[PDB]
Amino acid sequence: MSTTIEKIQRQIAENPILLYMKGSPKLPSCGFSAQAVQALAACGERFAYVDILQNPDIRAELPKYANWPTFPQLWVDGELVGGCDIVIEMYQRGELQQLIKETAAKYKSEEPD
Amino acid sequence: TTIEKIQRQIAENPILLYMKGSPKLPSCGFSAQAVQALAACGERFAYVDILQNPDIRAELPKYANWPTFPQLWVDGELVGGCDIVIEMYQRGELQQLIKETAAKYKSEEPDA
Amino acid sequence: MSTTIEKIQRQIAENPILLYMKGSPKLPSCGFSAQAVQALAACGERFAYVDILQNPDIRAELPKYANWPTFPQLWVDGELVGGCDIVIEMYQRGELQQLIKETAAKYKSEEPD
Amino acid sequence: TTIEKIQRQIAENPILLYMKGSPKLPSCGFSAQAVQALAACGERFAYVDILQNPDIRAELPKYANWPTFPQLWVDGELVGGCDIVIEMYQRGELQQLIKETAAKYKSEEPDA
Ligand SMILES: N[C@H](CCC(=O)N[C@@H](CS)C(=O)NCC(=O)O)C(=O)O
Ligand SMILES: N[C@H](CCC(=O)N[C@@H](CS)C(=O)NCC(=O)O)C(=O)O
Ligand SMILES: N[C@H](CCC(=O)N[C@@H](CS)C(=O)NCC(=O)O)C(=O)O
Ligand SMILES: N[C@H](CCC(=O)N[C@@H](CS)C(=O)NCC(=O)O)C(=O)O
Ligand code: FES
Ligand code: FES
Ligand code: NA
Ligand code: NA
Repeated sequence: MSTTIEKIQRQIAENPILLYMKGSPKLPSCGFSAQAVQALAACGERFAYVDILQNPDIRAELPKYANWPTFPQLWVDGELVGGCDIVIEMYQRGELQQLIKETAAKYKSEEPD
Repeated sequence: TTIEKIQRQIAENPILLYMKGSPKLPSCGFSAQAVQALAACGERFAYVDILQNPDIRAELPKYANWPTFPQLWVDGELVGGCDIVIEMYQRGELQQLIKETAAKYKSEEPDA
Repeated sequence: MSTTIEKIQRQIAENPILLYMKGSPKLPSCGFSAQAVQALAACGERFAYVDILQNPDIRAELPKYANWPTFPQLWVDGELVGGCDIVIEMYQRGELQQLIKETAAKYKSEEPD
Repeated sequence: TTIEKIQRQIAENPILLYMKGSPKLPSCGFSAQAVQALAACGERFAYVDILQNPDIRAELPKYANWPTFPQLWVDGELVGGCDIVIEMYQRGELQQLIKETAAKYKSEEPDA
């Protein structure tokens, strides 16, 4: 344990669809992060992001915690899906759309109206 | 205009590194490696963090005819990216170019 | 000029569809090269490759000649198309298929039969 | 079997680097950087070129629970990849671990 592992654990436990990336969804800082965020966002459900370029503690500690050396990282329902290559392949096959749709449905409570 | 800004930058800084993040705080390992080799050459240099200058990030690639960052520019010419810079350092070429550039730019006429 | 630039120029002038990559099409040595070769090959036309991991002179000199720091590189009819990201996007849009089909047609002479 | 081979490797080599290419001739800059930091620590080490061992390339990721190369293994444990190794070197931690490992492995009982 470190306080930063504790922080990451909260983020992952509290956000069922979570993308750690370089930059933000509106202004990505790396093509790998841009590609991943485009495919994720196209699934049409709410997602949370962390810009690891503004969070040096997470940038340093997450790779070892995740057993995954790189960014971006998509975590869905507490599990690491993978990085850019994985996320875009899944989108290409239609599988990302299904995972994300079912995840948002599992955690849906209040509805706009 | 963004191109004019870029043109001046290249014109006014004899050793100039476009990179992601800053030398103390790189945002990409390619930019980290390039700045570390350059810094090792012992001469002052200028950098532009292209993540804080979205216009430059967007326009420099086509201006430079070089698609990526970092980019090292010396005496108004593109030297290359991370892989070029680190090989030059290994071969001792970068040290030479950087020494030569800094000394040529500091050189003055005798006083009188 | 160097003798290696001369060699690269011949390769590009003599091979209308040419992929410089890490490893070979049957045994790629890097996911970027694997992805590019898969998309290219799926276009269904003859292509030539150079494994730059067996050609240190080309690995050293091509990036500066190409104005393109990385591998893989797809060259079509003497022009650099780009690397992995470009080639797969083009395949995704159907544009790679058309470029490659028209290129093979332009250079076709003898036919099997 | 490929896993048994891997298990022995890790068991029999206290400082072990799985990489692309060899230390004199890396096939990837990530592998080049890791070997250069490791070599700088002053101790002998072993490497496996995973581009000449397709079975290891394929199987080690799931065995290691670490998807990529290079991978540095020390005293039977995974230290990490390129980014971990180069940061450890910068902080002086890698030097310590590598010195400690080599000395512990060379240590002998008094003669008698
Ligand atoms: N193959 C990609 C590559 C991702 C990647 O290479 N990320 C690098 C460059 S942005 C990285 O996160 N390095 C660690 C760091 O900069 O902290 C993927 O599937 O996600
Ligand atoms: N092969 C390296 C790597 C540099 C690189 O691949 N940069 C990429 C990723 S940081 C890039 O700038 N892409 C354009 C962009 O992100 O704006 C070199 O020699 O410079
Ligand atoms: N974004 C990719 C990246 C290609 C890439 O990063 N290639 C690197 C790693 S294989 C490279 O060729 N480095 C120069 C070298 O190893 O000689 C593309 O579109 O092609
Ligand atoms: N972020 C680096 C880079 C290492 C890396 O991204 N390796 C990739 C490209 S060489 C890889 O081994 N992919 C699996 C494979 O090619 O077998 C690290 O910390 O180790
Ligand atoms: S910021 Fe340079 S490769 Fe991602
Ligand atoms: S061989 Fe390592 S990124 Fe291509
Ligand atoms: Na981007
Ligand atoms: Na591959």
